[PDB]
Amino acid sequence: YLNTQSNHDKQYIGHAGELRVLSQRIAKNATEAAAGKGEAFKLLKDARNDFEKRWNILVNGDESTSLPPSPEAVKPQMDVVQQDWDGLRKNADSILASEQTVLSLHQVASTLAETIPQLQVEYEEVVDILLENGAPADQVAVAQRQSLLAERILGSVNKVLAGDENSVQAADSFGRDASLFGRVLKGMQEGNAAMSISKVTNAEAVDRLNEIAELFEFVSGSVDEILETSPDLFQVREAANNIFSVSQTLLDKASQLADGFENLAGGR
Repeated sequence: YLNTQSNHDKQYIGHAGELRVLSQRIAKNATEAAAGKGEAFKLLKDARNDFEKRWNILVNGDESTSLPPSPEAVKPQMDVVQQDWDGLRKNADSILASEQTVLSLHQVASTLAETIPQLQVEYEEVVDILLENGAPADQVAVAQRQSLLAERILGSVNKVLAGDENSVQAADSFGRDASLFGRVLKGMQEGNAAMSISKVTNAEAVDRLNEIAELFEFVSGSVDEILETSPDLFQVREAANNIFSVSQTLLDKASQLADGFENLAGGR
């Protein structure tokens, strides 16, 4: 393709041009990766490394084409592209470094979005059971509240995935609501005097409380990873947001570097 006879100017201008393209591509994949899109991690890594390869050619030369370091005329343009690139790269490395956390958290949320509605369904079965078999009104009302509390646990999940200002308290809410839910479940199964929950004894209801309790194993099992690692989700969302802003200024400094090169290639 290119070699030692290849024109030096077109190399400076093409590399600088391609940094414009690569800055958009780093920004698009940084934001999609922060949103859990697993494929975007590879594309982010590749565009980040493409940029680094081209930037190093502009700074130190390309040995394989005997392209020298860039002229000192464009040194001020280079110097300012370098500050933005340093920022772009550090943030994108922060995102790439959290790939497993981000993808594991989204896996947990994906299955939670299936099992929690199933909890809701079986508790409203339990509501119908206790109601229509004349079971005591206090068991009915607890089951009704258990149903709505499962919905509130689910609602905390997306708020965690946002990775915004509120996501870490959404994750505290998830865990507290899940604690109350598990305690009220055991209280319906075994009785709980401290909280005034009567042991349910309708056998059909008891059947569906045991299925509920088995589904709930995954919700309660997910509480630790949500608490521990949801701050990561905020960090990578912040890094992607930084990426976008540095991306836009780098787009402009890169167009000026390209313009400086094209000027030298015409005397100006």
